[PDB]
Amino acid sequence: ATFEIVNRCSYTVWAAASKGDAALDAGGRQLNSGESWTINVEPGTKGGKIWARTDCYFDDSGSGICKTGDCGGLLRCKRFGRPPTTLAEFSLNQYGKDYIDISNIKGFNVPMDFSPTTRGCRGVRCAADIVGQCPAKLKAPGGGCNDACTVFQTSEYCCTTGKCGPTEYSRFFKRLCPDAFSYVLDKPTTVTCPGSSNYRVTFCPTA
Repeated sequence: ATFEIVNRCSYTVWAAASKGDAALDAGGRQLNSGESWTINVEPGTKGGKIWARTDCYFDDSGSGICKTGDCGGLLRCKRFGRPPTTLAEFSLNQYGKDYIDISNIKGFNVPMDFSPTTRGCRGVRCAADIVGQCPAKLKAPGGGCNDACTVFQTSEYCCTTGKCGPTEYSRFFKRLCPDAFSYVLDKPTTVTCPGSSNYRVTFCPTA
């Protein structure tokens, strides 16, 4: 499957793509404002994620740091990124269908649209100014808006027991972005697409 990753933000981002135990495609790349990078994701990929990283430095070997979404200091991510990270999430070719969503469960750094480029389903979007509106206790000093699990490490926020409800913090994310997961047991906002659809992830779709 192809995923065109487009940076419409006015700032550089370092796109990342992983299924947690491996890179997807090259795993990461710099995208200056306006640039597009198309990756190939193997059919059947389960639990894949795409995200943006901000304020990165990498040396000539691809090692460094980012302020949001850092994946073990690598340009080419093999693992998931450090919160806060707005997440484009997908599982492909699952009994004949693809499943896509956006999640704020690991916080928010960059606004995103995640849409099919082929027929048969809608896209999802979380493009509100969550960083600007972020509750004071969730603001990440390194940049972005942390989820409450990251900040407070409680069973209720982290849904450790499979028993949690919505919270004042989850409701903030849900108010700003109804179409994204705000906590682990949120009413799902997953979209079912035809198996083997192709996609576009756009950072800063509205500015």
